[PDB]
Amino acid sequence: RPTFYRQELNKTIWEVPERYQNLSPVGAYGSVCAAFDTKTGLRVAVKKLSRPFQSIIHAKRTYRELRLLKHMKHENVIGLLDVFTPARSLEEFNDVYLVTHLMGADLNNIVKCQKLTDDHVQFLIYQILRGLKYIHSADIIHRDLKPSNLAVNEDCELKILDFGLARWYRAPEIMLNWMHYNQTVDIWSVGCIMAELLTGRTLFPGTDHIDQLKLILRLVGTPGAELLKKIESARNYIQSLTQMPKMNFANVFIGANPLAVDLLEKMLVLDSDKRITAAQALAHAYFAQYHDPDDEPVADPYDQSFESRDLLIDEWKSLTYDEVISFVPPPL
Ligand SMILES: O=C(NCCN1CCOCC1)c1ccc2c(c1)C(=O)c1ccc(Nc3cc(NC(=O)c4cccs4)c(F)cc3F)cc1CC2
Repeated sequence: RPTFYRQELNKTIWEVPERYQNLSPVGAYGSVCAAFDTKTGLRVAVKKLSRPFQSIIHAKRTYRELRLLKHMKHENVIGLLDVFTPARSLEEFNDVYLVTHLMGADLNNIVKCQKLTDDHVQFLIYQILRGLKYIHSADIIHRDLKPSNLAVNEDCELKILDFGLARWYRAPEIMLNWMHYNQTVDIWSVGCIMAELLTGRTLFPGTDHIDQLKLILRLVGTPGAELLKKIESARNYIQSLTQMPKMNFANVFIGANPLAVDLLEKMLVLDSDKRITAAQALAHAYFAQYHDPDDEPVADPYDQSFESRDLLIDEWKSLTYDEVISFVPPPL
């Protein structure tokens, strides 16, 4: 059992093994510190979960997070190097820390509001879709996919952060509080991101809920009256926006690769029943230089029966504890 040390960073106490040195904040469900692991010689990210067992929602989410990370192994999914707690025993177990490879940037820090070239975008969105294909094939959704959830390293290798745990990138169906969501809620988010990297600008930077909905409804293809039927007097305020003469969608992305523009139109569709999926997006002509089906895996079957249990904080806590105790680091 390692020796721990305490310190206060950004008004929160970090208690970590001595192997982790030079804790330095880098900005959910936790705060993250960059650090240097003296035992492996790797630069690392350490995530401190915020109040992991101080509500049922948190307890179950903490367990979900540990389960997901011990199950997934994928290039575009963050890989758990260590998980630890200061606690000497179960009755003492109140904090969880997860260690991964430091990536060193999120996607906002790469796109400092400048257009990216087409190859740079293909590679970035390719990897996001590859990651989603894997994640989706485990019956898991991100639900809040945005640039701050995408870690990117100096070689442009990308990792999807914080998937499976749960406004500019959010599918409209979600902000309309539909109940029946499918996995394409994340493809909507992909379109928003993708668009943003092509133009330098956020596609729908709404300052509030109504603005956001209007910026979307007026730019994006208007559905058939059928779909405005699947929805109070919101139908009227919505119908009033969607009935108005539109601008050509592709004209927003003038000069972009026309295959890029075509894939966007398949992604930014309101009718989630007609949004392209991850797997289909990967087979778009846009990704011809990158697509390889022998290297776009699906996930191992993943036991999520815990999702339909309803337990108390201490039960969720015990099960997480067993997962911390039995964690085995990857070799290297
Ligand atoms: O190195 C960075 N520096 C920022 C600024 N520096 C400040 C110090 O001085 C120099 C400049 C930096 C800036 C931004 C980011 C990272 C690093 C990063 O590698 C990084 C790494 C990991 C991470 N989250 C994280 C998620 C998870 N978990 C998950 O993603 C998942 C949970 C469930 C399913 S996936 C985890 F276990 C451990 C984690 F650390 C979050 C980030 C945040 C993005």
